[PDB]
Amino acid sequence: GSMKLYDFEVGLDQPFFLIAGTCVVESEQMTIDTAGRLKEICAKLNVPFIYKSSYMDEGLRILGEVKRQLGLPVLTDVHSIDEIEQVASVVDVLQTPAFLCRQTDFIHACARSGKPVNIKKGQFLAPHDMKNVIDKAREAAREAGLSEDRFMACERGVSFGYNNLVSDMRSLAIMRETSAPVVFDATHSVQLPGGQREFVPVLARAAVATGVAGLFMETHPNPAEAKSDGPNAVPLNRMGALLETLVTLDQAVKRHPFLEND
Amino acid sequence: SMKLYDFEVGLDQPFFLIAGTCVVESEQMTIDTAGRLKEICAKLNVPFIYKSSYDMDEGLRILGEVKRQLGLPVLTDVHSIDEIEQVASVVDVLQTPAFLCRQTDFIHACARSGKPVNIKKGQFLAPHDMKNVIDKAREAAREAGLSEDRFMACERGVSFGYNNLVSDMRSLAIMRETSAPVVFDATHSVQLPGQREFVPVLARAAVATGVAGLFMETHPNPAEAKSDGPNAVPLNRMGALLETLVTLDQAVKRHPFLENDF
Amino acid sequence: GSMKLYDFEVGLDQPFFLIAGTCVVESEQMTIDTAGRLKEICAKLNVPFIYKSSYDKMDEGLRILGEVKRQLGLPVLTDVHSIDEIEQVASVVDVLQTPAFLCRQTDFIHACARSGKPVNIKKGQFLAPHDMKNVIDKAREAAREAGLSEDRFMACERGVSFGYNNLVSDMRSLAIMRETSAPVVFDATHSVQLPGGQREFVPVLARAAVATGVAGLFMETHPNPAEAKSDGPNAVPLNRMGALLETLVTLDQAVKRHPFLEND
Amino acid sequence: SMKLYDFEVGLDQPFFLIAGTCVVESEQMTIDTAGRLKEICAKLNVPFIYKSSMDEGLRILGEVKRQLGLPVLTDVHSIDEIEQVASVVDVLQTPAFLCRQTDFIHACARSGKPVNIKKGQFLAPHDMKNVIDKAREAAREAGLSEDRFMACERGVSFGYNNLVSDMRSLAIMRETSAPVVFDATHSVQLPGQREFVPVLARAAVATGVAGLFMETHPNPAEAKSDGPNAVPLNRMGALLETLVTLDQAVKRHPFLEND
Repeated sequence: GSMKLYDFEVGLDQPFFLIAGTCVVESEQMTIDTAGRLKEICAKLNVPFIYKSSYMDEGLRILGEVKRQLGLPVLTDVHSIDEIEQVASVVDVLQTPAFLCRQTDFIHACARSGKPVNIKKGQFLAPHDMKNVIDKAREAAREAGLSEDRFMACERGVSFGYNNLVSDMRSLAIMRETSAPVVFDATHSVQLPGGQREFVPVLARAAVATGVAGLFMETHPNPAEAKSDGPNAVPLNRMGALLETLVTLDQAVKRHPFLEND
Repeated sequence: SMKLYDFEVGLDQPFFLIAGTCVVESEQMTIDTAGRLKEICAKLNVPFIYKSSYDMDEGLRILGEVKRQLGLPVLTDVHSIDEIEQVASVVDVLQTPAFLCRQTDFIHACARSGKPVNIKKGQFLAPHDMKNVIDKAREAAREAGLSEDRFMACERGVSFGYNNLVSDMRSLAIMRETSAPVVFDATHSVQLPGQREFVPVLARAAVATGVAGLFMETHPNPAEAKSDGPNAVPLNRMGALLETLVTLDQAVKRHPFLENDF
Repeated sequence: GSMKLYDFEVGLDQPFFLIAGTCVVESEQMTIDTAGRLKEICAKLNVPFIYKSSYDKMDEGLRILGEVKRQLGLPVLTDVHSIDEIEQVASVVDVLQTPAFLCRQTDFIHACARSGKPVNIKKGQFLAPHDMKNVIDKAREAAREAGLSEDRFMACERGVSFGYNNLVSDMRSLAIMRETSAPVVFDATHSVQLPGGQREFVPVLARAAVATGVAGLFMETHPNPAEAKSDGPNAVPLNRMGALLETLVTLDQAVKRHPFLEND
Repeated sequence: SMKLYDFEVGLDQPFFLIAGTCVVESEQMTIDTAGRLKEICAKLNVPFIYKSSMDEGLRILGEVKRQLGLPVLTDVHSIDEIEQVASVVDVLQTPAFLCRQTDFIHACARSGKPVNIKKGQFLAPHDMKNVIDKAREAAREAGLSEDRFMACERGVSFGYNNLVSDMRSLAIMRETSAPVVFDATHSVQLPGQREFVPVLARAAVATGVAGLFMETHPNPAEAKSDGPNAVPLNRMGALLETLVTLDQAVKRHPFLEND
């Protein structure tokens, strides 16, 4: 399942794309500044790039400005059914909170919004459960007269005892049965339910070698203020270096079929 | 940056492979399969340690023939203090069952054996718990007049509910604090306390995370290697898998790991 | 921690109350019969009883619940799944109950909190026990903001994720959630769930939970035990409810006769 | 069901208590504390096995056994200790991590003494049947009776640095046809939790078990909430009175789950 997203193609058989945004809220002008830096970093490496909003009316307006000034596709989380219409009018991709993955009214209202949807897998789900979630979203899309190839399955961690998430790299393989692009959320997969930014690169490298369609990471736009006890965000001035590694990994594992298929 | 016979191993070296079979074969076939593995690894310049399929006196004789005929370093599991002399008198590297990782009498008998030891992390340990295991093992070696840089720390999964292990890639980075080479066991990490499909998945993830070494079992009879069989890569696919893994390992070791700078 | 719940008071210092409903939908007439049978089973043992709707997984379901109330006088609880359902179920039901996975969906929980009805708030299987305090405190602020009293919430244990497709019931949670200052309810039916087939553990966990010390207990019952197999819903056969409840009464009395030692 | 020292133990019997101290005492105060536990348990008719808090430890355990006429239990840690330990004690106990180390479990099996086999924190409850079935094969091949083993729940790993007590395990392990023992002190321990010992004890006894292990703190003056996972000695009577009431309640009639 390799689908169209904005003006590029995404999927397990395509070069990985990045979703990134900031771990702090900036002024309008600085939000554009940071988005522009990310655009340039990704452009030089040829990594397809979707900008994610740092946060409602005002947040959406600024996202609209990012889209218009920088020609970027943008993505935001939607939190309730009542928000969908307003958000989907502005953004190119909706993203659902993990804990709502089985709130069928909500997921289906997103599915019929007219925009593609990055569906986060609840931390209480087994990887096989995503197939049901995607199948029912597709049925909602069909019934609204919309194409079915408009969903991604997003791994964000599974509950591991109390106050911890583990990233089971097996999930990234299993969710290929959804026939939907698999997206790895590196920032939320390290979060204790900040202080874990050291594991963002670790998990990103592991996930990209596992084989995914896309990756989400938050970035810290003020490396001067970016500390190990802060958000689980990669400093902006190190993003280039990490992406170069991830491109090499992505190319390596997609040069030939994954053995586990073969 | 540990010396291990003919080569050096470590996070700062190319990864080494420990591999042996998921089935016991006749003596002649055992030598045959060890030979094939030696050549596969030779063509790719992957340092190779052979693991015994017998882990009794008969199995040690056959392992003796493997070493004499092929010159391979040999690794074996040992299960009790008595097996150490019986074995450490024939093999080059000892390996300890994960469930015995805090059985200090046994781990310290291995530490004083005169052979290097790959010490498996218990499925009930947290990654930070390995430092104390290695530190006490090094103490034992020192008290016996042996050098301290003779231990590896081996990740083999952590318990995840009932009848399931999960491979937390964070552990591979955390155990770097042991100043011991970290080894990833891909075959036992997938096991349900029928999962061969996850062996290449976890090997790629672990190699991209950054390890000193990797353990995988191989199936020597690919005509009879099935999905519901052992958690083993068919011998005829090992070369292709190792080529992927070499590419990933070289890629992540080209520069310092980003997480070091956090 | 005590709380008025219509005709009775509930709390760690009161006799436990039961929430029970069927695990299958029955005809209108068997629905009424079954509700009367449960009423009687509980009446004979003096177990305060709240009837749970079988129709909550519409207007018909609500009509029938209306007949249950009008005919039998039972207080009625229902799961609600969206903000819209709150107003829809208002004329019939007495107690709202929230899906576990919505425990942090603030718009939804605060709508429940403002409904005018008390609410049994299920703890998500992704939460740790200490997390429930903030959930309850948020619900109370919403209640306050709407001119409603704050002593109208209960905290319901329904298990926590344990690897894949498995829930474990950490009895420590039932003690820890006392810090919410709200009655703690144990859901013995969804706590055995394998995210049916686990009905053998419903009495096990109900006994354990009541001996741990709770305000309330939710169990489903099966009205047609002869159809009720080991592979079916996680429900106590209706003809065994009396015997189980007599055991649970005895446990509840034993553990509340004196202070809980963990409080010393 | 089976005979243990002087008495019958099992799901169809009044629960027995295994208890020992959370701190090593002097010989005389070890004796006094075992004495006080003995009296507490006798007043309530609770069958009581004392667990030791190597030569010297076994010497003192032998004095407890003899002077107070108590059965005694201790952990064995290697095959090499078995013969020395079994000549002194009435019940062997195996560390949970060793539950699959079959040469070691089977040596305990042939020892001639009964064995309380701890379920490792890495095992699923169904896994104990194979462990116990093999122990029994080892007993039989040695000419000993097969009804000399107990399955002991001590927690299962729950993420990192935490154990959870799945009360389902206590019912599932009934399939072993061996008495199930609940370890309330080790089931709370983080791989400062004494407040959960009474919680888990009440829960396990209501679930239905043959036996219960708890540590007690013999110096309640020094016994703190940040201290061991141990019930102060002066509160054991009150706790045991509650537990007996629960044990009688759930054993009065068959367990509903037995359908």
